[PDB]
Amino acid sequence: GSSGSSGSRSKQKSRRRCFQCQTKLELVQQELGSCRCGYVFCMLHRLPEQHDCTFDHMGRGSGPSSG
Ligand SMILES: [Zn+2]
Ligand SMILES: [Zn+2]
Repeated sequence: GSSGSSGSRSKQKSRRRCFQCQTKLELVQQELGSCRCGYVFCMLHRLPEQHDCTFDHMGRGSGPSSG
């Protein structure tokens, strides 16, 4: 038993592999899968909605939503 919340507690240890399924990402994937938030996923979890991405693609300004 090794307890003690110290150091850092992350999940993205090796971008090389997805951050959700930890699958192997080819040279191309690693680039494609990559995201803006700061995490790399596979061709299945590459999309933002897939990993409830925190980033906001809808930027470059703001406006009224309610209609
Ligand atoms: Zn994945
Ligand atoms: Zn993201």
